[PDB]
Amino acid sequence: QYRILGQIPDTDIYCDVEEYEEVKEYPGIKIFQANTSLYFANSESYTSALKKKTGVDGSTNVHSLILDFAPVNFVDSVGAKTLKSVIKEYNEVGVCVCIASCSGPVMNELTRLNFFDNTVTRELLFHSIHDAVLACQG
Ligand code: NA
Ligand SMILES: [Zn+2]
Repeated sequence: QYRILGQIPDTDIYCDVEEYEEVKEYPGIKIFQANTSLYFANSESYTSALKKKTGVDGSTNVHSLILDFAPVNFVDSVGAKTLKSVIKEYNEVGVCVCIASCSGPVMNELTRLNFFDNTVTRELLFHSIHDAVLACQG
């Protein structure tokens, strides 16, 4: 259900770190992946799993979270609420939250839900996990 991703060397391919020893994460960056939806039924699991699987217990030097939305087909009002809080709360404790591969329909659903404001902007969105890493690295 929830996974942390790492890079296959010399590629643009990201796989589960706990299923492929060959992949390596980037220092200070955690890449978190969920499934088809972020909506009312699983937004609580998502935030919980995001805190746990990443280990940002304010106990490590993780400065950036990348959310892999490639699998996400559907978002609803609660899902959007939750995601927005995730971003603002991680921001408050020094963690940049960026989103990879958010499809046009999801972006559209997010905008209808007034997800984007001066704080949460579309500049947090990237075409790929790759582009996101580059950005989070500065
Ligand atoms: Na793989
Ligand atoms: Zn970033």
